[PDB]
Amino acid sequence: QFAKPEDAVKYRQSALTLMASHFGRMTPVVKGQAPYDAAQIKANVEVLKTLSALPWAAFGPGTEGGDARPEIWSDAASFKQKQQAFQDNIVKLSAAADAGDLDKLRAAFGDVGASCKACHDAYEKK
Amino acid sequence: QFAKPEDAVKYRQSALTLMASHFGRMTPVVKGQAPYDAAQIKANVEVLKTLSALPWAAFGPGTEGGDARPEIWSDAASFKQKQQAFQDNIVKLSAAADAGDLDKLRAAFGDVGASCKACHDAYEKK
Ligand code: HEC
Ligand code: HEC
Repeated sequence: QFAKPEDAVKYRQSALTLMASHFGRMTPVVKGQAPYDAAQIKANVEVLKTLSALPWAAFGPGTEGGDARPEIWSDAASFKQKQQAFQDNIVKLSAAADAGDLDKLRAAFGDVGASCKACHDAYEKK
Repeated sequence: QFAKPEDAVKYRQSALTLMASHFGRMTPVVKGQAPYDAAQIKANVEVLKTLSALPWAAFGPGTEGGDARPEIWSDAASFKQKQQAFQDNIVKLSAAADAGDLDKLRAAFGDVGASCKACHDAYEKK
């Protein structure tokens, strides 16, 4: 869906920005600094689930650029392992949200955050 | 969810960028230049539906900036009419996609596009 590589870059950056806001806005809730409304969090995690699937297809062949380390295309299977582990971690977060359990949410949120950081450390340029 | 107004601006711009890619990538299909796969379009419209709901809450009080004309906050009810007409037009697009009908999709796509342009002309800075 991208006319030029720059268009894929701008898409993925926007998806990651949004996806990120939907993750990070839950931090006060997971810390107990804001109240826990199970329905509010369930709805937000549903948005995060949809967003979380979007970036990867905008790292297609020929889409090099932004802060994407070149190692993303040359090691495709591995990049794919990091992405699929992250979304599996998002499935767990959904399960915790859908069940309405703050303890399970906290644990699942932590796991997701670790997956974000793992991909960051390997595949995002300094 | 925004620490500073600039954070709301960056969110809404990213949401509009994404939302826009998901709309515009269907243009070749609606024109017949690309093939029509009903399931592909149904799935894409579902993503568009989710995205289409996201920008508006990032035009909250105190979030002035970007290319948002000042007229967005001083005329709140009206801004709201433009937003709600656009999402009603997105409901119709979903119905056309979910039914699997290229003629209804084309008409509904046109209606959505007109709603984008209407808000643009009134509320987006040159
Ligand atoms: C690899 C499988 C990733 C996972 C999982 C997550 N992110 Fe990431 N992110 C990744 C790359 C390769 C990049 C660079 C993209 C580019 O082309 O520039 C990024 C970037 C971000 C950004 C910055 C986006 C921008 O506006 O330029 C943010 C805010 C970000 N990533 C956040 C983030 C979060 C919160 C994640 C888990 C919820 C996460 N990312 C996962 C690669 C990967
Ligand atoms: C008002 C109810 C709007 C509707 C409906 C749509 N858009 Fe719009 N858009 C609107 C504003 C006020 C702005 C400016 C936001 C800012 O603070 O800068 C925009 C901006 C865009 C952009 C640019 C985003 C960027 O990266 O800076 C795009 C690509 C865009 N809008 C596209 C678009 C499409 C395709 C729409 C219908 C599917 C649509 N917008 C509707 C206001 C409104």
